[PDB]
Amino acid sequence: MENFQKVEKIGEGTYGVVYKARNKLTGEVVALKKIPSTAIREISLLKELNHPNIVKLLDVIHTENKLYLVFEFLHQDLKKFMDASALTGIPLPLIKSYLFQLLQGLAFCHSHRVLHRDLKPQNLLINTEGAIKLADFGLARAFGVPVRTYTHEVVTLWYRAPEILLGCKYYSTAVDIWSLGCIFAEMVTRRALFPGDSEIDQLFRIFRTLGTPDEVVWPGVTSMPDYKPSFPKWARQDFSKVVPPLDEDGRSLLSQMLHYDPNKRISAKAALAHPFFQDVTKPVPHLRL
Ligand SMILES: NC(=O)c1ccc(C(=O)Nc2cc(C3CC3)[nH]n2)cc1
Repeated sequence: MENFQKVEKIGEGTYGVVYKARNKLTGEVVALKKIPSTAIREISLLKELNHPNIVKLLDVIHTENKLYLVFEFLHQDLKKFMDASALTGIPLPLIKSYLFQLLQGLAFCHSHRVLHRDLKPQNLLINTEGAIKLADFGLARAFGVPVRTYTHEVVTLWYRAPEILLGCKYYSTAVDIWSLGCIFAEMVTRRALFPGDSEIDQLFRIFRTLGTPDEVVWPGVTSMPDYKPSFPKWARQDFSKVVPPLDEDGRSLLSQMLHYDPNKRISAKAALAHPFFQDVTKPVPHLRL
């Protein structure tokens, strides 16, 4: 770590602090994340998982019981970009380009059987060129998803798939498609889709919009560990009310990304072929750094 000069603190992650820093040997500006043998091997497998829409893991440094991850640095995250674009909204062509690139990132990781498990706007990073990249891919399998961060901050439930909330222990790549669907809806409407503040509030917000799931829409739901027959039965809402002014192609794609049954939920690869992307382009965002 004597090879890095900290520039500034860029945030507090789930596992530890994130700094912007300079590598003295190469002159490289990086993001430094300050975090057991099983974690070392898993994190080392991530150094190989390279794609233009995945924040590059440059190095893993393990010294004096501390783990440091050295990543490619990007100048802004999607959460801050969405807040900065609150008054006007992010233009639809830019939302579509970001969704398309995020799906490419997911299709790549999922093809290598690597799940993210904790996608959220905070871990989507953007640059001046119009790229968007997924950060922290693979970290949840290495260290777990805790209730609170190292600073006691509450880990957000807003993008959590219903099978995780219902106690499925062996979840699939579909959990990342659900989280990305929630993010897509939030970019369009400028409001979080399901801003739960407890596990039951998160689940009941999903049920109030998509309908309480049953054996018809989700075979096996009633046998899930945390399912309770006493859950209230709410009716499903039309997407036309949920995500206006999203067009019919976008609403149909979103509906497939939010299917209750993870087996029915669209894959990233199939989502890339959706008619919503017929006119996709790569616009340049308005970024003042
Ligand atoms: N708006 C701003 O000043 C702003 C917001 C976010 C960032 C940011 O998190 N950057 C990062 C993080 C990373 C890898 C995952 C560790 N690479 N790059 C930097 C600057």
